[PDB]
Amino acid sequence: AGKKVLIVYAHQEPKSFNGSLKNVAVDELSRQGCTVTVSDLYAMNFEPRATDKDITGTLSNPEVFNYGVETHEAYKQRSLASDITDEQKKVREADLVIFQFPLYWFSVPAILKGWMDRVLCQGFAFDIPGFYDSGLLQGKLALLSVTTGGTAEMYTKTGVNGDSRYFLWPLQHGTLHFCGFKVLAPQISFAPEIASEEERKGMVAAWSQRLQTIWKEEPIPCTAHWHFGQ
Amino acid sequence: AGKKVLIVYAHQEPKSFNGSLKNVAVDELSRQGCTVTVSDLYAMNFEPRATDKDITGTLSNPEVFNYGVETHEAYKQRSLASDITDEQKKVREADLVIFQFPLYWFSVPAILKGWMDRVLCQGFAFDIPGFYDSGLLQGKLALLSVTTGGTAEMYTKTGVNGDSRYFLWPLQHGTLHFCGFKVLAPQISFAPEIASEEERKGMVAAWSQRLQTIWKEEPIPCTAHWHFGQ
Ligand SMILES: Cc1cc2nc3c(=O)[nH]c(=O)nc-3n(C[C@H](O)[C@H](O)[C@H](O)COP(=O)(O)OP(=O)(O)OC[C@H]3O[C@@H](n4cnc5c(N)ncnc54)[C@H](O)[C@@H]3O)c2cc1C
Ligand SMILES: Cc1cc2nc3c(=O)[nH]c(=O)nc-3n(C[C@H](O)[C@H](O)[C@H](O)COP(=O)(O)OP(=O)(O)OC[C@H]3O[C@@H](n4cnc5c(N)ncnc54)[C@H](O)[C@@H]3O)c2cc1C
Ligand SMILES: CC[n+]1c(-c2ccccc2)c2cc(N)ccc2c2ccc(N)cc21
Ligand SMILES: CC[n+]1c(-c2ccccc2)c2cc(N)ccc2c2ccc(N)cc21
Ligand SMILES: CC[n+]1c(-c2ccccc2)c2cc(N)ccc2c2ccc(N)cc21
Ligand SMILES: [Zn+2]
Ligand SMILES: [Zn+2]
Repeated sequence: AGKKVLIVYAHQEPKSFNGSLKNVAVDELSRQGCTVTVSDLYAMNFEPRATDKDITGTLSNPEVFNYGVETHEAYKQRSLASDITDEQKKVREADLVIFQFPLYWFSVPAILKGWMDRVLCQGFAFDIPGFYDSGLLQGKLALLSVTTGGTAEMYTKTGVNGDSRYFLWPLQHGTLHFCGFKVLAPQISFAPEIASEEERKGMVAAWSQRLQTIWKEEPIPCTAHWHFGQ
Repeated sequence: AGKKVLIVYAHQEPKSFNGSLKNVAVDELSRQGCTVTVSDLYAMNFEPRATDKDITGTLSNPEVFNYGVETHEAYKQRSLASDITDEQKKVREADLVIFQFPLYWFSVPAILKGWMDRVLCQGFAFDIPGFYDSGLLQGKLALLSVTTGGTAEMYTKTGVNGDSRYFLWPLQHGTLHFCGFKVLAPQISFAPEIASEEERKGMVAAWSQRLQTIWKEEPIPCTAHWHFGQ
């Protein structure tokens, strides 16, 4: 025991299906004795834009602004904006980061994309060297808990949306694996708006039940083969 | 042959490599006699967050906020925030929409993701039914012009990032095709930061060169096969 969890949560409405999945996670992980922290991005009015306001004081090359370089240097010189370093501290302390969001355009809502863009800066999340298996958050687990509009059927290899694994690639491989996370299998709650009450409650219960043994889980092999292969 | 082009541009720095690609696109399309509009998202401080501020009228369900439902209804009633309908006018009038951006976590920067989330609402960009080949922006072309940190070699089937086409899927298929766009082949300018000044000039010149004959190109088959192979 002694585990710390950060839930990064991206829904506008507390009473939403996403809201419920977030609350079940808080309740169940809290019941287990885990340390639990929630970043409620919409409630925090979290800034999604990557701008020169993210660096306090003097820039490293004020003639030509390169956000990635400047935030690298700012991390090294401890001059990042405080909303960013507040989140970095939650991530640093976490053993597990759960992302709770509705799927927006086969990806995360923009407010959560901005969290990924602004929080996972060079020197904090990865470096040269130290990416993919050697990324700087190695030792930590990440989990995507996604809800969709489209049905499970639509999310098959030959269905109109293709396999759900296809849209996970930029998130699980390009982002989280790159930064060194080992990736737990995603939690995909398909089409709750279309689903009946019974089906919805079933999906909530599947999540709660998964959470009972989350610390027993093996990570997926975050590979092209897993995402695209037979 | 009287074509209208919208460039949706997501970089903070006019002197950046993205800025140059944006500017040569303006130069070359303007030279051709095309009508050209640029949505400079950072300069406009474009709002990326999907919030209830995006609806100014009476909500369909004020007790439980569902962004997608409320913006659909707001679109029909014409009570969307005006920054959204301003962009929708640009899209409505465009024959070709070029997206110019650096790759952030195998995707678009959050400020551009916010543009996609907020501008492409139900009723404007698609209906149910009325999506993929039946999407409401049918007849229009779209083109992703992407710059990367990683090398072309890293973005191959056997490289650590997997093939470049893999990360295009959520954008080309899940977003643009869903809304009815036909998709022109992507322009990917690999690893300019790492490249020599001469390799950089060459990549800019190649884009400019391609643009001379852009109106003669056919779209890709925006399918799982095109993105992922057999
Ligand atoms: C801009 C945008 C882009 C999108 N792009 C995509 C896309 O690319 N692909 C895709 O598939 N979808 C897409 N969607 C749809 C989106 O993913 C879904 O609308 C979203 O996942 C629904 O999740 P929710 O939490 O908002 O559902 P909700 O509407 O909040 O929940 C569904 C119902 O469940 C009820 N409920 C809440 N809690 C419980 C509970 N504890 N037990 C039982 N019932 C409960 C709620 O009251 C609600 O009535 C997009 C939507 C938007 C707005
Ligand atoms: C949050 C974040 C996430 C990222 N995630 C990824 C990822 O998942 N995968 C990945 O591969 N990369 C990733 N990157 C890297 C990113 O894609 C690159 O940093 C970006 O593409 C570089 O493009 P730029 O326009 O900013 O380059 P610049 O720094 O602006 O360009 C490089 C050089 O070109 C020069 N230049 C400008 N105009 C010209 C011209 N006309 N001729 C010649 N030289 C010129 C500039 O002066 C500069 O010196 C990420 C970066 C950030 C910040
Ligand atoms: C701009 C630095 N830089 C590069 C990068 C660009 C060119 C060469 C080496 C690394 C980068 C490359 C990849 N693949 C993924 C993420 C990042 C990144 C992420 C955040 C940041 N703050 C700077 C970042
Ligand atoms: C919430 C409506 N809704 C749904 C949707 C959700 C559930 C059932 C049917 C459609 C949707 C589904 C997919 N695949 C892709 C985009 C959207 C979307 C996009 C914008 C918006 N403003 C509402 C949207
Ligand atoms: C291995 C690719 N790669 C990266 C790199 C780019 C993005 C992410 C990780 C590494 C690189 C990054 C920096 N800063 C400087 C030089 C190089 C480089 C130099 C030569 C080469 N042959 C590959 C190179
Ligand atoms: Zn991986
Ligand atoms: Zn497609």
